Parts: sequence; C-alpha cells; structure tokens
Amino acid sequence: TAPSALATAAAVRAGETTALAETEAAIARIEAANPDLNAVVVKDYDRARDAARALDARIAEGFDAPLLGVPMTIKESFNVAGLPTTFGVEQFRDFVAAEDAVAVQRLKAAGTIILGKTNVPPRPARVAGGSSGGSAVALASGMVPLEFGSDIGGSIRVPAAFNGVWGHKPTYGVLPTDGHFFPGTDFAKSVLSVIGPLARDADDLEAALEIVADHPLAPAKRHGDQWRILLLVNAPKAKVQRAIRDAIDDLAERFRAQGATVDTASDRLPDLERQNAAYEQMLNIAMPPTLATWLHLHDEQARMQRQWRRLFETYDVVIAPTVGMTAFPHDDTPLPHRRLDIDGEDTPFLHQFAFPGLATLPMLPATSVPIGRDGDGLPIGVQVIADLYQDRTALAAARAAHALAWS
Amino acid sequence: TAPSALATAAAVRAGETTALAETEAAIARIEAANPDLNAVVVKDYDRARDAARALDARIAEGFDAPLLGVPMTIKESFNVAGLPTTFGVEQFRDFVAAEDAVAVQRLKAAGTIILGKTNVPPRLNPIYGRTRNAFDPARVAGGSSGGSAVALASGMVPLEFGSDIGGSIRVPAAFNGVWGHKPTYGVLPTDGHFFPGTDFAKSVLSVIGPLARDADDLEAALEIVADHPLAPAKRHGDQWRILLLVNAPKAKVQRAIRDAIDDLAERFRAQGATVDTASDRLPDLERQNAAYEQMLNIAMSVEPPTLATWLHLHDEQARMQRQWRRLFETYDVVIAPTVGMTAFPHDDTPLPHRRLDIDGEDTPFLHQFAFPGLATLPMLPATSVPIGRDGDGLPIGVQVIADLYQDRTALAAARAAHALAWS
Repeated sequence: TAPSALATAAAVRAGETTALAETEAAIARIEAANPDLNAVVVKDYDRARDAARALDARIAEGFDAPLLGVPMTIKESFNVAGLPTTFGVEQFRDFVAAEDAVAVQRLKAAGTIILGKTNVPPRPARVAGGSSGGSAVALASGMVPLEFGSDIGGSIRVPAAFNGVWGHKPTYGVLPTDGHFFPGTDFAKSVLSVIGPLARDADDLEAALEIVADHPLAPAKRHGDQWRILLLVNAPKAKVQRAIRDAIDDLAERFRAQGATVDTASDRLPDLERQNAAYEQMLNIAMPPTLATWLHLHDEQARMQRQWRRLFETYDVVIAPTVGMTAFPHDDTPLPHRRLDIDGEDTPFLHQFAFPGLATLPMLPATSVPIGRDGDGLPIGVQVIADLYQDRTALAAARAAHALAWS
Repeated sequence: TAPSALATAAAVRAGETTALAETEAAIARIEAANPDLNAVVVKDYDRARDAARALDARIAEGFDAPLLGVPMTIKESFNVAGLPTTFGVEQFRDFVAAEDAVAVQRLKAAGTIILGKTNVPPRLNPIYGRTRNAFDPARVAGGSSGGSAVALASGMVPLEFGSDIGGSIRVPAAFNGVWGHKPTYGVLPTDGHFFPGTDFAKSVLSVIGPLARDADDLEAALEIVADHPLAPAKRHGDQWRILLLVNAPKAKVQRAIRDAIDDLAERFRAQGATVDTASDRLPDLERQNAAYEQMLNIAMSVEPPTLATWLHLHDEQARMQRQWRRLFETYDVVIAPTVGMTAFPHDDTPLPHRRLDIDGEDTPFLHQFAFPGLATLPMLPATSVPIGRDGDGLPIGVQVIADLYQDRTALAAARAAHALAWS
C-alpha cells in the first residue's frame, strides 16, 4: 500500500529517504499509471525536482516541516506561479499565473513539492464524478498521498466517494480562497464555495486542513462520553440506492454496539424543503436577479444555519450519503433533462444535488469517508457533517466510522 | 480600584469570596453610582442573586469556570431571557426575550452573572434617556455602547459587552477611558443581538465585542464568546514594528491626542521597537474611505440601490482588505486615533458636519468617521486603549489595529501600550 503523507514526512525527517527520491518516485508513479486515466492535465516535473533538491539542502541545515518532502498535486483551478489555469479553454493557455495561491504557499511552506495540476472534469468505464475527479483518481492510483480541491456542489465529497478516498469540505471561510479560480461561477469568490483537502486517510486530511486554514480550529468534542449521531438518509425528492442505505444501516449498528447513540429521526431536524429551495436558487445565481432576491437568499441561508446549530445542540455529527448513487455511467444528456436510474427507477438528476447542499448551504463542515463497497464493486462513501467550525469533530467521527466499517 | 474580572474569578475560585457576595457588592455599587449616571437602564437583581446562589451551590461541589462568579452587565440590544429588548423605540418593552443570545449563553456557561442591561445612546435615547460621560456631564458618552463604557468607568461591573458598526465599541471606551475590542468580522456570533440599522440579519462590517478595564479581561471574554479559537500574538521580529496613522484623508486631530501618540511611540522606541510615521505600502485611505461612507448609507436602507452597486461595494472592500494584508506583511500593528477628537459636548440638533471643531478650527463631522472605518471596512481587529488624559482631564484612547484573525496580536500590543503610557 502507498505510504501516507505524514508517514512520508516522518521518513524524510528520519533521513531514511530524501525529498528528491520521494518526488522522483512520485513521477514514476504518475507516468506509469497516468496514460490510462489522464488524471493530470499539467506536468511541472523539472521545477519540482529542483524544488525538491533545494528542500534537501534545507533538511541538511536542520529545517523541519509538518509535511516535509511530500509529493503532491492540486486541482487545476489553483494558481501555481509559472503555470496556466486553462480550465479546458485554449485561449487561456496563453496566460500563466504570476503567483501561487495562498493555499499553495502555505502547503509549500509546509514542505510539499507540487509536481503538477489535475484535470477538472465538467460537473475506466466509471466516471470520476466531479470537477475534482482528477484529484480523487490521482490518489486512488497511489500517485500522490495528498491533494486539494474545490467544492460548490459536492466536487470535493462526491469524487472522493466515487473513488474510495477521503475528502474534507471545510466550514465556509476558514480556508483562504484567493488564488483559486472557482469553476462555473457567475461571481468570483462565489458564496457557498470552499477549497478542501483530499487524502487517503483522516490524519493527512486534518494535517493539510490546519496548515492552510486562516485561524486555528478547535479539537474534536462531544456532548457526552459517547457519539450521538443522526442518520439523514431521506432528503426531499431525493432517492438513494439500496446498497448505500444498507451500508449506512450496518455502520449504525456497529456504532450502537460500541455505545454510540444513533437516531434515525429528530424533531429538531432542519426544514430541508425550505433548505433545498434556497440551495437550488443560490446555485442558479452561482452557476437579472434583484437585490432583494439576493438579500432574501442570505436570510434563508442565515436561518437555515441557525436551525442546524440548534440540532447540533443535541447531536455531534450527522451522517448522510454524499449522493444517492455510487459512481454512474458517462451521460451527455442536458442536466434538466438528465435522467438517473436508482434501483431500476428513472429519476431526475437535479434532485441528487440535495445531498451536497445539506452541508454547503448552512456552511457546515463535511467529511467524505469510504464505508463500504457496492454489489458491482463501486466504492460507497458517506458524508459526516458537523457544527460550524467543528471540522475536527467531523474528521474524528469519520475516523471512528472507518475503523468500524473496515473491521 | 475595582478588581478585574479574572481577579474576581480567582477569589471566588479560591474561596476568599462567594458568588452571591460579588453580585451583591456590584448591585450596591450600581445603586450608589447609577442615579447620577443613568448607565444601567434594566435591572434583573432578584433573578441575578438566585443565579449567584445556584452557582455557589455548584462551586460547593468542584464546579469551576474561567469567569466564575463574575458580575457583569450587557448592552440592551443583546437578548437576555426574561428581559425586554427595545429594538430602537419599538415600544417592545412589554415583550421579553424567550432565549438568551448566543454570546450571553457562552458568558453564563463561563460563570458570569448578568445583573442588568445598559442604555444604548444613539449612534452619531427616548425609551431610557441619556447617559452622561463618566468624566464630564456636558460631554457625550460617544457611541451606541456608551452605557456599557460608563458602567465600567464608574466601577459597577468589571466586564461588559457591546456592538460596533461605526466605532461604537472603540469610541465610547476611549471617551470614558476604558478598554474595548472590536474583533475580526464574523468570529463572535451576532445571533440574539439586534443591530442598529434597517438591513435584516447581521449587517456586513458589524460586530459585537467585549468591553473591560484591562486587556486580559478583554482577551478572556473574546475567547469565551468566539465561535472558533484565535491564534496567539505573533510578531515578524523580536521587536514590535508599528506604523502611526495620525493623518487620515480630510481628517483633523486634536493636538493633545497627536501629542499623546507621539509620546507612546517614543516609549515604544525606548524598548527597542521600530515605530514608523509613514509607509509606502499604506493602502490608500482615499479609496478605502470612499467605500466606507456609502456602505454605512447602504446598510441604512431597504432610489432602490442596485445589486451591482452592492456587488461592487463588496468587491472594493475585498481588495482593500488585500492591501491591508500587504501592509501587515511588514507591520505587526497600526496605531491610530479612535477618532480625531476627545469627548465633545452634546449638540441639540445634529446638522451633518456642524458640531466638529478641531484645535479652534471648524471641521466637517463626517470626516472623523474615517478613523473607525479604518478597521471596519477591511474587517480587521482593533483594540481601543486608554493612553492619556487631555488638559481638560478627558481621557485619550487610541486604536490598535492588526491583521485578519490577529485579535490577540492587537490586544498584546495594546497590553504593552497601556503599560508603557501609565508607567
């Protein structure tokens, strides 16, 4: 199995391996596996190896970093100095970003080596399933331990679940957006939108999160000695495959055996019909609107976040599907027309966006964690949603869930 | 001198004093000083003393809290359960809040006891009257939070909490020679607090903040109420690197205030700090001020302003914040006047710009609002610190401004500033 990001930093710190060797080993991994899946749009190998060599010169002086010598890739929407952020447009190939995104600077100051950027698909047979799909595919291949992505409609969480890897969708506004060009956005720095880490294990996710964040994040906390969890499988006008509903039910039983309380229903449940409507409208503005319309959407978003805050007075986390289905076949149908099949039932594809909206509209943190595999073998991933700014609580609960599911 | 909040919690924790005793002494302190001041307009004495007794029962069995047993009052705009919130001359006096505001819940979980609420005088009050500046009766308290600052200058309570959109935390604290902190936007939850201004929900730029007599009480209150933890003080180098901002576009500063700042900079230089009068990296105040006044009129609103104007106003403040970000790459803090003037006598009619006079020269009033805006528009944290008293005896307070989410850096530099000025 491929080593984790923090394991790589420990070895380079130990001197067992060197940053150049780890970086070179990564490009060997990318060149071997990449022709077949086309995960990385841009390759920056030669500056990366000179960046690596400079780092080992600094390990010689005793310089130490939390992610020291970790080879890494990022979604193309991030700005890397000297490289284009084409977004699949030829005209934009002409231009190069002058300076790194803030997230990139913090990661390289943490000791990461940015080998390249990863393809962003529009919102082998199976789909990557998202804009960050190249990111999930890159870590699923084992090319790189660590990666970063963006989420507006589940682009962090859904690709991670489809490829059986971890992703974290942070609380809004804690990870700096600047230097990241949000895909499909009517307005730059579009609301509801976040950047987030992708990894193969929970510890790497948390490490990247704390490095890039503008301010410290409180550690995992629970109301009581045991986890108190609410399942949210039923969303308005949204249908879930039976295999996912079953995987969530088994995880709930294992949590109950260990002593957690796992509620299926709560009266304090927020009004999801009212929540989903606003998300659909805000998404249209995000993907001529009156000032008053825009202001009222913020009122709805403020009052939805208050309802989730009240629910989280009782619950530590909410567990929900990332999306109703496992990875689904390529489809070129226009999205309003787009029909999806859930357990032999054709359904509107639009309706599935309710699941990413659960976290995104209230601004809550959500961790996407693999808990199972489907009958055809597609990975099953779910989101662990926590209160505002309780990202580390969500990661802790996702960590527990993963130990239980794979036990 | 009246004990600090953290000192008070230490005594209650030690067993030297009891929570009931502390609330009673404060309640007596308010009755002695309040008739001549009109600082506290709402009193919850009898529910408050049962809370103290109930808290002492919990201390009787190993219950400890960081602000254990600290008597305090809160601004009237904050919601306290069982108590009225006026909402600006609504005559909601009949109604009582069902639940505490989030800040109040967090303070009470930290062990504070809220004796009463404080008058909100109008921004630059019918339901309750006017609060006189604790020093000089003719002069103004100077802000919406003036009732809170006057309670601390009198010594009724160690700790108080307020709201700031146009300098309402910093200016009354400075006018009454007490401390205030205006935090980074969005770190302290506004819910349950009614903000002056037509716009629904929390207004952008608007914050709630603590008020106290020392920096440590401010930092303690900030960390309790904040939605997330805040990083501790950090400096580029072993010494403070500070920029003075005494000159603001089309803004005039009293000489006593300008002199008080010069002396503090000199003492900072004595300790080894670098204190620059000018920087090339200064984000232009001109454009910054250009956005700021109109958003104050924008928040006072719903010709119907267009969405695109509001979008461009947000676009302006975002790239001004970026300019301030670049400045703080060099500097740890910026020291600036809270406002160009010391406390001023109330004016019966507020014609815009009529009241201000600086150094014997008539001045537009609007222009003084550039100083509170310095922090507010970029959303930066700013600490208001007493550093002097003018010839008439009015206190001199200034703003310590730091980078985004660096509230503790501002408080630390404010901690140093007041120690240097009063040693």
